[PDB]
Amino acid sequence: LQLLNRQQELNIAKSSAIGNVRIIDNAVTDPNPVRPKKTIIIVIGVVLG
Amino acid sequence: LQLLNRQQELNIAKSSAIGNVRIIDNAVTDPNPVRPKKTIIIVIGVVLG
Repeated sequence: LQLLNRQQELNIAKSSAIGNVRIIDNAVTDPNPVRPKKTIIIVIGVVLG
Repeated sequence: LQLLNRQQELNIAKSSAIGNVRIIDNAVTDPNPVRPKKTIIIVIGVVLG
C-alpha cells in the first residue's frame, strides 16, 4: 500500500510540473531586410573611390 | 490560433506577481510641442552659414 501511495504522489507531481519558461511574443519577421545595408555600402564605395 | 492566443494570454496573468495595478495619473498631453526645437535649429543654421 505504501508503494501505491507513492505511486499516486509521483503521478500528480509529474502532471503538475509545468512552468518556469514562458513565451510572450511569437516569432514574426520584419518585412524590411537587414542586409545588405544599401546606403552604407554606397557611401563606402564612393569614399573608397 | 486565437484560442491558442487566448490560452497563452491567461497563463501570463497566472504568473503575474505584481500586486494588482494602480493608475496615479491618466495620460495627458503637453500643449507645447517637443519637436522641432526652433531656436537650436536657427542657431545651428546661422553658425553653419
